[PDB]
Amino acid sequence: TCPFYKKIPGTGFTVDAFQYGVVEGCTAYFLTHFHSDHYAGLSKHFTFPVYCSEITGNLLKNKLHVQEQYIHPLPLDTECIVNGVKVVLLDANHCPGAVMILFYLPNGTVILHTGDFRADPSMERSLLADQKVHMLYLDTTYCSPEYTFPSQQEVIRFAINTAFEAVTLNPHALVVCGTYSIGKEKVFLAIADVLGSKVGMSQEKYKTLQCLNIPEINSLITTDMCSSLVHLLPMMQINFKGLQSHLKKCGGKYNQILAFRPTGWTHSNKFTRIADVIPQTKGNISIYGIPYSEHSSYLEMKRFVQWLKPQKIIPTVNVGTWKSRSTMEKYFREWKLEAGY
Ligand code: NI
Repeated sequence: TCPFYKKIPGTGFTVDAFQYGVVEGCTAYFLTHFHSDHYAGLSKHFTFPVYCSEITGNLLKNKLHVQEQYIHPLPLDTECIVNGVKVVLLDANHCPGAVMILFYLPNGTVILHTGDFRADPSMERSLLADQKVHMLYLDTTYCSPEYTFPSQQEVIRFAINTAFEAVTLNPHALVVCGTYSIGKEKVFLAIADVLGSKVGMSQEKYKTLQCLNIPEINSLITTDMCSSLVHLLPMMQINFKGLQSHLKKCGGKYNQILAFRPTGWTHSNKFTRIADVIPQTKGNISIYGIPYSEHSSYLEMKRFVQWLKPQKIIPTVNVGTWKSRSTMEKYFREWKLEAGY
């Protein structure tokens, strides 16, 4: 049965609610982004209207085989009417195709559902600037001050400089980058660009990437592994055993591997600056964990909410324990007292 925080009151609408069977009273199912925790339950047999971005729609059709007659893609930054209610989709600064959704309810209530997001000051100049929000359904993934990490731009700078140094010292080193979902494509794209290489990957992953509307993508990726010195592998293979095994398969073209695991936050963020990060090494294999986040840091989240000044906040993440729920509610009250709304 569908939890309350996935239902939009005053509407026929749910958000990211595909794993509950037919939801009583739902006339339109919204999907914020193509990550499995949110799409869980969709397939070619789904026969209700799904509302989403163009990019999400391309993934639904090609990877999950959802039939075309039920996919309803909407443009970003454009007022749309859905079953008699005005909606707007806004870029979430998450993975490709990820949206926040603004619902303008018949009674005058305005609701913002952030999906998954990485808050940014550029959001303060979207269509949000114009009007008041009564209810905010908030991605609270890192809602505690211990959660700090660098900008995406500092993390990419580190990765480009690390990769370019290693391969310039040893032309026979291979770079490997781990993946398990869409998102974080800048990591492997920026490294391949500095090295003058295409990124090499499986057919299944190439297919995924071709649904993302990335400009000049045919210029940046390939399935011909032999021609590439940046390879993508499943995240579970990014360990000394799985990397050794991979180096076997490269037919003595390479004698060293430098590998990257983009994670979210890890506790080494509490102690170590990005500049100072070092790898784990075994023989001719080194692995760097890099804190490339597609969710808000604590301070980013706080700034966004104190700018928005919502009347009520409903968390969508960390809601399963009373200790988490208490922690979040205490921070929301602090932010409101400090900013005076
Ligand atoms: Ni996500």
